[PDB]
Amino acid sequence: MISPLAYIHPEAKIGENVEIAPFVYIDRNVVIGDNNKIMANANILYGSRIGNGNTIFPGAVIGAIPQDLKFKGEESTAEIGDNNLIRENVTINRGTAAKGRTIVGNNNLLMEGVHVAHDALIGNGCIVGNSTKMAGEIIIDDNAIISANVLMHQFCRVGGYVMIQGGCRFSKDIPPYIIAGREPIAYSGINIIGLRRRGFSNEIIENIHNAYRIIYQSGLNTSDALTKVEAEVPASPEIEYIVDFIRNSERGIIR
Amino acid sequence: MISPLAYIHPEAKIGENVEIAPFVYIDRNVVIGDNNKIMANANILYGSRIGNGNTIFPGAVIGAIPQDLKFKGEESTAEIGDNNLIRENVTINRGTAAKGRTIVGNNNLLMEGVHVAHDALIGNGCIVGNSTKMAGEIIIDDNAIISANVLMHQFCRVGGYVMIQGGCRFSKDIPPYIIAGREPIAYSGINIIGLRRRGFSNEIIENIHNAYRIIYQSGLNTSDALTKVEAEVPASPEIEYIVDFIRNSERGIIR
Amino acid sequence: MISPLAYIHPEAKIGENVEIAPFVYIDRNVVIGDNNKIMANANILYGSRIGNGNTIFPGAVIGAIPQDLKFKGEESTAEIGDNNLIRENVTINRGTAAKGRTIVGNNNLLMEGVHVAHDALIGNGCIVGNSTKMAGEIIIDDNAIISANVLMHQFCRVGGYVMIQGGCRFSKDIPPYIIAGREPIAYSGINIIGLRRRGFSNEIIENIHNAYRIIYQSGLNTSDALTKVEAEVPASPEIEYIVDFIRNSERGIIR
Ligand SMILES: [Ca+2]
Repeated sequence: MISPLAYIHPEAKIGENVEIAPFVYIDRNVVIGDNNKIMANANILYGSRIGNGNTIFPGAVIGAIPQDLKFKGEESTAEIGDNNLIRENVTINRGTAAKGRTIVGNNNLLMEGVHVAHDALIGNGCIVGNSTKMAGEIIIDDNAIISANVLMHQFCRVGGYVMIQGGCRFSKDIPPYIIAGREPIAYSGINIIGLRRRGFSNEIIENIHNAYRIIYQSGLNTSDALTKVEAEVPASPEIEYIVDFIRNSERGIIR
Repeated sequence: MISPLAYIHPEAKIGENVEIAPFVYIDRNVVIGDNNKIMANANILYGSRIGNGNTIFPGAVIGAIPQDLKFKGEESTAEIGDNNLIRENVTINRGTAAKGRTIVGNNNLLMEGVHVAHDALIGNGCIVGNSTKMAGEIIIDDNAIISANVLMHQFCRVGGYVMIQGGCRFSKDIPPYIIAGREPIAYSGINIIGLRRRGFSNEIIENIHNAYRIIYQSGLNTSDALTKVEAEVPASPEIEYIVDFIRNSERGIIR
Repeated sequence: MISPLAYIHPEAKIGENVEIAPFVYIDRNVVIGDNNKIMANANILYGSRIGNGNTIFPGAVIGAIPQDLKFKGEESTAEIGDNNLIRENVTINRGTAAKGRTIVGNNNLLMEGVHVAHDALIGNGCIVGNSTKMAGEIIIDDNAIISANVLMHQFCRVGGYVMIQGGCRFSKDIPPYIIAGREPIAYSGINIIGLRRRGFSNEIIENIHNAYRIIYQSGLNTSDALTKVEAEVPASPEIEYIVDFIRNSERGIIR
């Protein structure tokens, strides 16, 4: 199960039923949980923390030092949860003093060449397409779908159930449930496909749609739009999430 | 020739005059032909089928399972033909039940970081630039030139002798002999450079140009344009290929 | 310090205090200087020349043959200077007969997946973001900052102290001190942040700004603009660099 042609530092903590292929390099100050599969030529570096049930494909590199030139050798981690699919040449750098922990949650698919920068936060249930780049200290909420070659600027946040189209770039926040596409990036309606596929009622889908008509298509400023959403759209946790997300947006939201 | 620092599963079938560098990982249920060069730290996984005369550069990964979450562990292959140049960190995933075979033909250059998704089909004589992403079940016809960072949506088809400019993205078919560029992507004239370089007569080049003036610049709908091309452009296999390609286009063609 | 699980050709020349991790592959006709750190699964190929004080991250490939099909097996090199940070899966191909040497200077950061094509030239003090692609025979002057997923066409040149925004592409030269952004790419003002951060006087910053108002915003052709800059902007090495760079631009400059 553990190949003798892997290099595993004697201090690495490794759980049960872990398969490690040849030419895997595992450093000290590494924690790996149970039921993991680490394929050939993958690299698990100082500071990595890996949960249970993951598969790490060839050439992935977890835990390399930040690409941030503000990094000065401080202790930090790079972490993934459970049941993730970490594809070929995915990079997850460890954190900086700005936070200290780069964290990926559970049940994500990070397609080949995806980059997760220092102090970034990915939730659960996300799909991130080929060679998408998540810059420093970003946040991705649960259940987001991001296509390939997307550029997510530092400190941005993506809401749940968003679909971001391939090749888009953005430096504002993306509120929950929407499609974001075009250049420059833009609100492009609701992720009806994703929501239907996940079992949301047609009624809740229509409410979400109506909230975003108010927000984007009624000529109102943000405050007034959110007031009107609160007054006129049948309330539900989905609608409150839209409102709270926008109302507290650190960067502002995309157009 | 075969390095003792490679890992090669005893069941892998390997042809003659095959050079295998250190830290290459070759699985079972692999077929490799004659006269291949597999460089250091490359990965040839379960289900790979490799022809003759190829060079596989460091960090390439052939045969990993689909990135498609519809994959359920079905048997499939990832295949390349003869005389290809498979550059650094190129990924060619094996197929899904949708087809079962990811296939690359002969005499292609796949530049570093290029991704070939499950069930994709590449023909012969193609050049695909750095980190271009070919999504599920795409088709690339012979002799195409695709630049870097191109995003080719699932189920699309690219015709022969096209040049696609760097950074473009598309979700319709690209008909043969054209330049496709800009954002949003657009017909941008004929690949005169490529056609001249390959020895096409000036007369045939002019006919191709005239067919596309009819198709794109005459205000006609697709049917009427193709009717007029058939009536007015001196017929040749090139012109019939343009017509047939558009007439049977599954997605429609780009603007 | 030198891992026994590395492969190092007996002819490779390796300096003092060099750390080499497991699964590193080092060819013959390689020169490596002092105080280098080469991490796991990196590849240093025939023709590489490495200076002092660098760190080469996992999966980087230095010295592979050109991706140029005009290459016919001629001797060439791939070179880096001192104190560079060469991140995961960075590719630096060796040269062709067009020049013969791919050269990277000192004190650069090349973020993961960056490609440096045959005969390219990078100076000193540059930062090049994730998966940026530098095509054949490009030139990057000192102190440039290039974001992620940038596409730099063959034979282009980037001036010092430029900031190029993420996802941009260009096939003309970028003159010194500017921000280049949008699609299509465009002059987007001065890199005031970068210049201030590096200690340039407010007065010199204002002069640079005034030269570019003349160049881009006064309706003058290139010659007349440069004449007026020479006549009206207080002269300094910065202003002479702007003028000389544009005046001798091989491709023309971006809009
Ligand atoms: Ca790699």
